[PDB]
Amino acid sequence: PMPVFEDVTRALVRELNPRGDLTPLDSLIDFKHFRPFCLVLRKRKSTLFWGARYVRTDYTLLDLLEFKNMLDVQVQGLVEVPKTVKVKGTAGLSQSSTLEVQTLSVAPSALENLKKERKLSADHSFLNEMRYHEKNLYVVMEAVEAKQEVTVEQTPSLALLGLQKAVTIPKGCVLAYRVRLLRVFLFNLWDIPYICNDSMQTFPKIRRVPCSAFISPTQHEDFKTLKEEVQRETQEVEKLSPVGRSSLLTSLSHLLGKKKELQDLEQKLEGALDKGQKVTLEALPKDVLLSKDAMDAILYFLGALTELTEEQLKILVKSLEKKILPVQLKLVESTLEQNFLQDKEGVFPLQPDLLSSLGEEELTLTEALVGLSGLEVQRSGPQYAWDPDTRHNLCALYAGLSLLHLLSR
Repeated sequence: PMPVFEDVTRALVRELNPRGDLTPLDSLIDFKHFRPFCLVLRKRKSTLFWGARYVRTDYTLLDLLEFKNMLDVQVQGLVEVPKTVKVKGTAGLSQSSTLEVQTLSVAPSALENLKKERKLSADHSFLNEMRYHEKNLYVVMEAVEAKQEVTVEQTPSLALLGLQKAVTIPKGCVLAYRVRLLRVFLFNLWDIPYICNDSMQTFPKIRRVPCSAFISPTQHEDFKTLKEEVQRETQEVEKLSPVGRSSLLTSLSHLLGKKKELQDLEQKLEGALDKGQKVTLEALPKDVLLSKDAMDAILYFLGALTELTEEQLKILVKSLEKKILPVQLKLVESTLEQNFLQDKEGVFPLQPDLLSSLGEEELTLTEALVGLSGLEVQRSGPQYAWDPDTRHNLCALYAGLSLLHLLSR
């Protein structure tokens, strides 16, 4: 996950496809696997409000059957980068606030023709595994790409606390992509429905017949939604014993100070739940037994916490110790709700009561914490500045706080 790249692509998606299903790419390390015809899987416990939504596979649609000539290219002109990001490479010694992008899309006729000419392989190992596990397969039908190579980069309290980037986007780099669900039927017939449904699945339910002599198998992106999502996962975690919550909080407490081990727990947990094996993880409380829904909620929140910087995580530990999580959570939630759909930057008065209970150190911790998620607070007013293009960072923080609050209540 690259901070500046994710900022650019999320802003880009907001501009190009407002209230649409266009997926912003959170990192460019593997952008080639989000080109048209590529197959991707839904990321477990993923969310619209931050992070990746799909993950790569080693295969394209074409790999499953028994490039350029099948793609349409349309230049799409300019998109603006976040106000904190500067673009170099296309304006001389100076800079620019815009990127030139173009879209590559599967040709309609190519898809119809493929459906006419080719069945899915019956011998493909990957396809058979996905089918057995009934995993949904998605095909990239459209990708937004950088027209030319550019470089982009980002532009008090941390000093007091005694605590505390640029990226080259290659020509043709995938910035955003649109998927559609693959559907598979009898005899390896298939299609890719234009209007994708949420009740839809890639594979039919295939069961072995009970009491048989035979073994053959046969046939919204608003604040309210975020609040409800976080609420569901916290509902999951809340079902532990107070002692259980305490134990988990201890483990997590250990991990927040070390981001790499946090990311390690996240990835190992993700692999465990996804592959479906047994979950024998050190970093989790060995005195509490974790139901799968619980581990999934934990995975969700780990996803939120890993969006935050290392300093933010340390600050979370300190804030836990100072017992100021309720206040921070209140500030974040109130600002998020009040400004969620605001498309432009703004300066606003802050409710004085929101900060009035905090001593010097507590206030400085809070200012740094929310400041690092793009929420600039000025204490003299008090005022705050809203930056829409860092909303995802604030969302993560919200989620992150929501868990920690619950565990320390």
